[PDB]
Amino acid sequence: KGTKTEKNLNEAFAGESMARNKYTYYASKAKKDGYVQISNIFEQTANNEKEHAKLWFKLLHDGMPDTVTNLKDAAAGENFEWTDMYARMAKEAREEGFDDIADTMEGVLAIEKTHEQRYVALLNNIEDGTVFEKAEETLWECLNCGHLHTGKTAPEVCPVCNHPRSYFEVRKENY
Amino acid sequence: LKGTKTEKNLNEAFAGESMARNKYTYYASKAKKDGYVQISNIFEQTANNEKEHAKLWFKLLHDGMPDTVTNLKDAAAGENFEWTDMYARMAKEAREEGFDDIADTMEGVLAIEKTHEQRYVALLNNIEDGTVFEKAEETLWECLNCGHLHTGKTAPEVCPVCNHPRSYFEVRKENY
Amino acid sequence: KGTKTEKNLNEAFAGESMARNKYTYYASKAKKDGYVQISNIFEQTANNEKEHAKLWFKLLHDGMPDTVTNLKDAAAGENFEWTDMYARMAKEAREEGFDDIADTMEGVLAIEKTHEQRYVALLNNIEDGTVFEKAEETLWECLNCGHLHTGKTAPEVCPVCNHPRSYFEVRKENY
Amino acid sequence: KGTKTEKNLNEAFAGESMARNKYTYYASKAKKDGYVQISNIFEQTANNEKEHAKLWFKLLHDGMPDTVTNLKDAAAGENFEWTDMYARMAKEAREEGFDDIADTMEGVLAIEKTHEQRYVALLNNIEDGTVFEKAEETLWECLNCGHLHTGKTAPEVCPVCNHPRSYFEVRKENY
Ligand SMILES: [Fe+3]
Ligand SMILES: [Fe+3]
Ligand SMILES: [Fe+3]
Ligand SMILES: [Fe+3]
Ligand SMILES: [Fe+3]
Ligand SMILES: [Fe+3]
Ligand SMILES: [Fe+3]
Ligand SMILES: [Fe+3]
Ligand SMILES: [Fe+3]
Ligand SMILES: [Fe+3]
Ligand SMILES: [Fe+3]
Ligand SMILES: [Fe+3]
Ligand SMILES: [O]
Ligand SMILES: [O]
Ligand SMILES: [O]
Repeated sequence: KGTKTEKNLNEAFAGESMARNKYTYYASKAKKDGYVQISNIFEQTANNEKEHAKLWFKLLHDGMPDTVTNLKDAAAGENFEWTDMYARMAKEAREEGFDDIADTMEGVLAIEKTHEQRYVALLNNIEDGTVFEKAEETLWECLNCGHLHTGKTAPEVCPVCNHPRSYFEVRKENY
Repeated sequence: LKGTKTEKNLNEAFAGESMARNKYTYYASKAKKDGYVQISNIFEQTANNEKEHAKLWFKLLHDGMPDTVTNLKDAAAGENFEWTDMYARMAKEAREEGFDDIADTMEGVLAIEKTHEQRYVALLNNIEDGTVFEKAEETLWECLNCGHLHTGKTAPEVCPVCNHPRSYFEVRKENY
Repeated sequence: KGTKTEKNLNEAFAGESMARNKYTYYASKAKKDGYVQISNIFEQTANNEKEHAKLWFKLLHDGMPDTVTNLKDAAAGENFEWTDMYARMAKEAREEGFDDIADTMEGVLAIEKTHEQRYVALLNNIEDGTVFEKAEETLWECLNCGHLHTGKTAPEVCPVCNHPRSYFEVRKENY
Repeated sequence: KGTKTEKNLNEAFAGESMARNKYTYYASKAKKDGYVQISNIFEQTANNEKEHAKLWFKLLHDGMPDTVTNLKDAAAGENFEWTDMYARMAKEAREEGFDDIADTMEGVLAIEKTHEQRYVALLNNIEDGTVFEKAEETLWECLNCGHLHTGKTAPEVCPVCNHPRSYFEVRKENY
């Protein structure tokens, strides 16, 4: 929009998200310190700030975009994390003596790249129509009840809990 | 540490990562409504990952995790800056440009942050005065774990029902 | 009304509910024992048993009754708890020298008594029509964004987050 | 053992477990019906019932057993579900003409089978010492921060967020 409110909403979206994080950590510390009600108040306040940022976020994007656009924005944001920000952050820390901090910025840098690879893989499934369909028969699992359906395609409706198509994912047994 | 560009950078990555946590929460929400439960769970999974990344930079800027007595003080000052300065400037900045409803929302949020500080200073007052688990007045206490009710000036040392300590006791009110 | 399936359905709801409680304690014990993945497996299994019990519950109740019917049912089973079951269970524990746990059963008995009073008070609020209306000017709180409103009635729509009247409650400030 | 209190606590574990599931369903319906606070109060009461049933559970089981016993007890429970419990109701519902809900009991029966052999797979990982240590080069994921580590054994402490091995699991990428 090129308007001062546009930059204000960006500054308002930040900080409001920083307040959410700060109050989530304070809730965990207050519980360890022996204050359960204070912990709940920190977390109810953390949820209040979560909803304030949603107002500014929905104004900067004219509502809430669809999952295809959301995956495209997240993949571009995570790519910026490990190619620009966390990279440049590590060099400036090493030029000042913060070796240890620089090594931490790079372990987090390696994680954001795995976030983009995951995000691009999910976006490719929507564009290729392979979200609920495989080129070879697989094992599907229902996130609602756990019903297993072997098939080249996912069921339209789960035959147990009657939940729709969205609740089916490729079952993994990583143990 | 302080005065360096690393602080600028250490403070910056705290943002963005905190900003990424909310997007992925909104993105996870929009995913269920679009018909993608796994993509919803993956978005939320990534959000909590970014939640812990920001904790690393937050503890570096605060020399670890401060105690609760300081946490309530910093939270009170953080919300004080919100309603006396931050959201007050954008209220008039948005009104002098035509967005009357955007400033009205910012003014409504400004009043909410004011109640956030008043709530925080009252909780910090209860710790510094020693009135978090004891009143000079006979009050009705409730155990947040099991629901045991206890009448008296002091909260029970241990809940006699579920054997939970004094922390799970708050001052009970019924608001309906 | 008198089929073995009705008992089977009634009995299946009990067993699935016990397993949901069993796996929530197992998840906490595993997370303390040093197994986050095993703790996570215990958690989603309990959610599966929660959905299995939901299938049998909706059959015995012919769908899902509304909140007014659910409140009358919640207050009924709660009255049966502290006037019949836990009272009979306590006197039988004392007849076997189990005085330590008979005091616990009576401690839980008093809690279920308070839960009945909470449930009747809410149902009375729906009947008389004082959920979002009060005879005095009260202070309303938006459970989504935190907006505070003064007056006899809650706002039809929150003027901050634009959420309906359903998110409003009397502010307690219990500290 | 052999006393009426054994049967009473075991009847108290049920019902208390059934009330938590009932109040969980009532909370979801209350939010749809337009009563967020009532939905919160239903949810708050459901957590109270969970801790009441926890008291009766730890009395019957003499405290909280180890994860080894918890996996053995849980696997022995799901086997009962599909070899005896649901196997009986499935044929009892068909003799009375309830074919619509007999297919659901058979579908749930197959799920409890997968629950059993998934529990024994975790148990075998503890008995063989193969929870965090594999004879093959595996890819591990930190369930707290998302750090990836390829290795035969999980990293004693995560080198990014400094969390213990508990938060480490085998990564399977089911998409
Ligand atoms: Fe805010
Ligand atoms: Fe990121
Ligand atoms: Fe299902
Ligand atoms: Fe990150
Ligand atoms: Fe704030
Ligand atoms: Fe208690
Ligand atoms: Fe089940
Ligand atoms: Fe009860
Ligand atoms: Fe609101
Ligand atoms: Fe109870
Ligand atoms: Fe089961
Ligand atoms: Fe980690
Ligand atoms: O905030
Ligand atoms: O179950
Ligand atoms: O109960």
